Amino acid sequence: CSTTLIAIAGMTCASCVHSIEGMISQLEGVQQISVSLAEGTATVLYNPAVISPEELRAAIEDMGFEASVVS
Amino acid sequence: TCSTTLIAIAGMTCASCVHSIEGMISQLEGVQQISVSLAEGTATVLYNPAVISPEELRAAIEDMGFEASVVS
Ligand SMILES: [Ca+2]
Repeated sequence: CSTTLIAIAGMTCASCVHSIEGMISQLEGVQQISVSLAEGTATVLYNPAVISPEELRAAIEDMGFEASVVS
Repeated sequence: TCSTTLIAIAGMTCASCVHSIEGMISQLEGVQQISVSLAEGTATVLYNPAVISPEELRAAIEDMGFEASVVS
């Protein structure tokens, strides 16, 4: 319903991007996620009634990557 | 004598990569030791400067997929 761009630092293998996508995509309200390793971003399609970019960033950071919401 | 160089390494996020970097870089000719700090995002390398340069070490670390810069 909404889309957010999140900068994620230190994504340096495929396995981590899949972990990130796997974990984030399974959160309630998260419809879709695509990570770009080249950009260092995750684009997330989410339901703002349920989840926010700030909580997505927090979830990425609980996985151990520095993150910040871009837009 | 051997020289010491400090290399900042961006994007180390796991113990496994640390071990990989140390394992591969240590094998390079002229590299006595390398101590990677996951905490500080750096590597200290004790190396023979007649055999290998900091720029060569930086490049080798970058070939492993981490952005690296020689600091000191
Ligand atoms: Ca070590």
